[PDB]
Amino acid sequence: SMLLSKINSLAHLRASQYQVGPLLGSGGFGSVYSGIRVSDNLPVAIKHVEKDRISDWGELPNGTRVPMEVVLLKKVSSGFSGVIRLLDWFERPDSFVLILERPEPVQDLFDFITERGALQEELARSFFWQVLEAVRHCHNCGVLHRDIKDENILIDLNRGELKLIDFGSGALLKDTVYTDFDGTRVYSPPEWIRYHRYHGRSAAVWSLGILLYDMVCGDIPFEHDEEIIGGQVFFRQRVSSECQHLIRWCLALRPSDRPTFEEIQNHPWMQDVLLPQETAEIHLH
Repeated sequence: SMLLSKINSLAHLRASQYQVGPLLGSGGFGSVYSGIRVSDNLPVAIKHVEKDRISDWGELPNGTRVPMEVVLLKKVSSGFSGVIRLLDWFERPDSFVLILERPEPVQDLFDFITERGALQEELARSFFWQVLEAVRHCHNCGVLHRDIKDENILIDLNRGELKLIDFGSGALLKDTVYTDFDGTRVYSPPEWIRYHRYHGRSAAVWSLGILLYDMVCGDIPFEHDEEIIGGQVFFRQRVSSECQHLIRWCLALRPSDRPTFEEIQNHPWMQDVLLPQETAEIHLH
């Protein structure tokens, strides 16, 4: 179908280009469709955002009123990185339309883990390193993602490159305390469960601990609030002592006890990371 200005642009005798196909393959209910930029046949993802469901608005360099999601995407879509770039957007009477990159072939990290189970530590190290670099990029651009998880990471299977998606829960980065959070219970950091307060960078490091465990174990470590605040990590799979050490450090109960990004990337487990193309050749081809 032709992407037109409005859903009802053809409703009357009175009358880049994008072609739109079906919903992108999903067991969920996201409003993301397969697309093509007609000029150059570039694959895109076409995401719709319903105005009456936007809880967080902001302003562009323009000084123009858009979903916070558009503000954040524009900030991180500068240059090249492990973030899915916003290529274009426009406003409709009752929604916004976002045109995003679409690598081909692609699989999200959740489906990858379903299919392949617990990842080898060399693969987990390449993947985790790439997510750390992508999150640092977001922070340097003044953006806090607030929902880092396997479901929000795309794998570009040919290049071995990871890409963050879905800034729908994110915020402008600040160094002061946050009192709002939109994530699910099994991904809450302990300081949110106990106090409804967190700092952005230290809550991100929590989410990264959950993700590293997820990669090397094949599922997240906690189901219940009492597990999140209890301070015990059980390993169900074989994991190296140095990988266990880094996970337990990221999942410190007290935010101040969590490593900085420098301390994570200088950790013994994080030495000798593969290049993305190496990763694809050994693990994904």
